[PDB]
Amino acid sequence: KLELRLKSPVGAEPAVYPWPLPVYDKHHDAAHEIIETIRWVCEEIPDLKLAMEDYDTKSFESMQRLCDKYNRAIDSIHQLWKGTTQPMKLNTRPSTGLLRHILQQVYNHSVTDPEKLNNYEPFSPEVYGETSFDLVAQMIDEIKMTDDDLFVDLGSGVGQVVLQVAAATNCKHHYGVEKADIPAKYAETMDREFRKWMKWYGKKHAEYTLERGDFLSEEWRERIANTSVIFVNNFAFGPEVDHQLKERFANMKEGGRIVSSKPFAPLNFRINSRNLSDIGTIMRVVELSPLKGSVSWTGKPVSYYLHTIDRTILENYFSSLKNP
Ligand SMILES: Nc1ncnc2c1c(Br)cn2[C@@H]1O[C@H](CSCC[C@H](N)C(=O)O)[C@@H](O)[C@H]1O
Repeated sequence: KLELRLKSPVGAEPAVYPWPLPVYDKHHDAAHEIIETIRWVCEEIPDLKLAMEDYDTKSFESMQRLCDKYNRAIDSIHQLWKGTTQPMKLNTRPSTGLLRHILQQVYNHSVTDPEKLNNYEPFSPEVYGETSFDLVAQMIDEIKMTDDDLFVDLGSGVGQVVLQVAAATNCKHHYGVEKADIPAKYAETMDREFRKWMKWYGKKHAEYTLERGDFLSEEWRERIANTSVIFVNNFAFGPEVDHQLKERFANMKEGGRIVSSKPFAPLNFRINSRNLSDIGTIMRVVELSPLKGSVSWTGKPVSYYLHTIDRTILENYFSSLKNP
């Protein structure tokens, strides 16, 4: 059995690839994953980049040559580290660039038949759609979580939002919960592959768990109440599900935040006597800045919304009713 092997820069088990190298979709294949993996390890380690500084992706010999060259360079670096040279700092977070490649790699090794994710009932709250790496990167940059925070993706799909946030932030725990069998099944493999690849690159992530469950269940009422940052792609959920979610958000703590693809209260909410029980009485809503040149299917640019629990809105309304 012909095989390509890439040694780990930190001495984990080598990544092994069968030949012929498989294709993942029209734009991704294992041959270019190998090449980009070498490239990224070269970014992690300058001396390796230096040692690397005629790739026919369809020729075995030629790809084996690339692999052996990387593998020989990894051995020499490992020897440098037994000398006076300081070994790669371990347990750091991956850069944004590396993380994107890791998630791509993890997805392609896990989501073995992507078409199966489109076998949901259409026009139902089970409609599946993936939030892009770039949006999640923006949210990470703009929300700024600390180790006091708990992060939950409600309806986590195959789990890639949770993996990215877990790789990038120091929340005490990250959760995803997903109800449908197909994506939750894939989420099990995403999880294993993410832990494997992260050890392989020698990078740390914060604690996370991917769960099969229904986030409208009784168990999930208290969990939502105690969550400080909720991510929820509720674009296709519909009004009954969003209403139920509103009822659960009303128990969140001051300063709790929800990032969503459809707003849970209007942006122009003015508290008055008719709307006293509406969820807009206890939260600020703002529209996150669109990322430059990102059109949605509607033609307008992709739109996400940040909600912050803030009951001073309601307290101020009540004091107002005492003072003309
Ligand atoms: N009550 C529930 N309990 C659990 N999951 C649920 C629901 C409901 Br209603 C819908 N969903 C799940 O929400 C996911 C929305 S796509 C966003 C994926 C990822 N977050 C992304 O943003 O890329 C889809 O897998 C539905 O099964």
